[PDB]
Amino acid sequence: SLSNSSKVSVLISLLEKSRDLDYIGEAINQLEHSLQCAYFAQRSGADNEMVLAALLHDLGHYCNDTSFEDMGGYGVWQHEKVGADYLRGLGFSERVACLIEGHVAAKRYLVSSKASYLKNLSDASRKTLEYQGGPMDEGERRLFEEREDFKDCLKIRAWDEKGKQTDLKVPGPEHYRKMMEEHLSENQ
Ligand SMILES: [Fe+3]
Ligand SMILES: [Fe+3]
Repeated sequence: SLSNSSKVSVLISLLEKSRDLDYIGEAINQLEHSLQCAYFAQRSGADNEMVLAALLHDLGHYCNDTSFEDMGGYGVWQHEKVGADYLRGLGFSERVACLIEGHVAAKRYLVSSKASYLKNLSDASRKTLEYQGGPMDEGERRLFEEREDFKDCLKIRAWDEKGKQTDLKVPGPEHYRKMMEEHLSENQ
């Protein structure tokens, strides 16, 4: 496969492309959203795996045919699975992939824990919830609470909902190049 450096160049290219996707309407695009999330993680003192999970959590959304092929999304569709599986294939840690794959479940948990959380959801997050099994029931919450990455998943999703700031200067994707290169190296 590609070197770690070039795998990261590919990821940065995919991140830059995601600027073309709306996130909070046209006002906040997906790249801006992802960069804010990475920043919240970083400046909260989170570890590199958390920062990378935050940066990359939405990479799996369908952007165009070529990028979706690059990531292998066809037949899978769910962005949390598409992104997590792509990163696993590149050699990211299981921890990073699980934080990403879990961010839909995290929303279902939060809504069930505090109905008021529903009010924090974007139009899209509110409607996708209808097709993700709705809020978790008690038994589902128990299982989720058992996960070794339970609280970390909740943090990722709290940052996710927060990643809609209109006037926030945060570093771009290149800022995280070394962090991604080091992660790939550590995980060989
Ligand atoms: Fe998402
Ligand atoms: Fe998100």
